[PDB]
Amino acid sequence: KHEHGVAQLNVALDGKTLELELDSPAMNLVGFEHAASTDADKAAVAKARAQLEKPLELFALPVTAGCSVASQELRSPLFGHADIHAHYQLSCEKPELLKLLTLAEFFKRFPATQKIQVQLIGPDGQKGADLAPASAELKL
Ligand SMILES: [Zn+2]
Ligand SMILES: [Zn+2]
Repeated sequence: KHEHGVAQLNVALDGKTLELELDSPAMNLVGFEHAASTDADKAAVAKARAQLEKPLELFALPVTAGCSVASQELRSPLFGHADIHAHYQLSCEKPELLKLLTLAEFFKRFPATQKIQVQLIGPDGQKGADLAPASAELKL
C-alpha cells in the first residue's frame, strides 16, 4: 500500500531480539516525494534521516529494558511517488520489561502521519492494530 498519511510497522519480539520494519510514503516524513532540488528541501530530508537514526528515541523504548541497536538500514530514493524503508535489529538485556509500545513520540515528530498499521509477532502469536495519535499504545 502507498496511502499518504499511513505507514506500516512490522515488529518481531523473540526473547532478547527486537526487530522493527517501518515502510512509509515520504509525504508523512519529509512533506513531499519530488526529488530534493533546493536547500530548504535538502534540510527537510536531513532532519527526517536524523530522527530515523535514533530508533530508541522514536519508539520510546524503556531504558529499563537495556535495548541496544545491533544494526540499522535506512533505504529511500530521497537518500514520481517515493517510499522510506527503515529496518532496525535491537538487543534488549531485560525484555520482560518491554510491556507496552508507544508510537506517541513518532506522531509527535512526524505529525503528517494520521495512522500506523502494526503487525506484531512473538512466540505468543500474531497481533494487529491501527494506531492513531489518540490511540497510540500496543500491549506486548
Ligand atoms: Zn506518494
Ligand atoms: Zn529491510
